[PDB]
Amino acid sequence: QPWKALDAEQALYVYKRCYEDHLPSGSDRKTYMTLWNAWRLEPNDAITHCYAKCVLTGLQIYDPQENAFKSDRIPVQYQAYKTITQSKQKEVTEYQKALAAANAKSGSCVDLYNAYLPVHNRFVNLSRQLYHGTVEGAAKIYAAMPEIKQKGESFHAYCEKRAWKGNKQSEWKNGRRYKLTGSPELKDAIDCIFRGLRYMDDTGLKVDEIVRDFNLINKSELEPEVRSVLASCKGSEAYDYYVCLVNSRLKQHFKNAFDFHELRSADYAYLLRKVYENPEKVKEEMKKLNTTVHF
Ligand SMILES: CCCCC[C@H](O)/C=C/[C@@H]1[C@@H](C/C=C\CCCC(=O)O)[C@H]2CO[C@@H]1C2
Repeated sequence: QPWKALDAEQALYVYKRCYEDHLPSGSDRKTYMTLWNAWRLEPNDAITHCYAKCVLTGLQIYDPQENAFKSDRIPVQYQAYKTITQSKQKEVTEYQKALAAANAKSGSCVDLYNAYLPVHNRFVNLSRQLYHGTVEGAAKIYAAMPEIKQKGESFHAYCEKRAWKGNKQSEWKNGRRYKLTGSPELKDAIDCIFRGLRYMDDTGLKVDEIVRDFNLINKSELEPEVRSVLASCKGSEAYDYYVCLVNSRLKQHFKNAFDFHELRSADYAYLLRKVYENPEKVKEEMKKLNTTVHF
């Protein structure tokens, strides 16, 4: 419309969310992590199959609505960062062409894994350059693009810096709080944060993503209330939903969920090996990073 290439933060988000949703828990976690960290699509089982589908979908190599491998997106991804990656146009074309040969069949995890596997095995190194899948390569993207949220920087802090960039002091100068001012700066910060946390995107509200954050603080029983508060919220701007949550009977639980996601948004690896403890632990962890926490 046309398709927009993914930056280093967008790619890192895809990888970490797919780890969160597909890694097993307990003793088997490390086995899969070691292989996937090495960009090995192994072992050949349904855990890996659906992990692969997750990443292909998130990187938008596979489109679930068309049930199609989107070959022409590969050169777009390449072109957007070619002066940084130095990937070769010849290889990019070959990767594109290999994807054009791929048969998605039913679109199931295994069908996508089976189709993509030889393409992956042939073009793994190139794919890691194009889709910001190396530490060194991603670092070059961040260095060239200071307007991308960095590792170690929370979305709340990144967004604060862009919302209050004039003469007016940040409302969060002594630390972020939940004071509702309705200021244009606060509304901007909250839109930026809601988009960064994937609460909202170009298609609007994701009720399930806000619910996920309550589940992550062990408040699964609040799901119907979370849904009700969002549903009854008049207004469709990020700030409107934020006000609805903050002024509801969910207030403290929302603060805890949102603060935990602040931490997680600063450290995309947080959950990959660590679970929610309590609000005090979250605050201590945030002090180590570039966040909006009170010192
Ligand atoms: C279709 C799936 C192909 C395989 C993808 C692969 O398993 C990607 C793994 C990611 C890897 C990507 C590597 C480097 C990205 C930059 C990391 C950084 O800036 O510290 C590691 C981070 O997130 C997981 C962990």
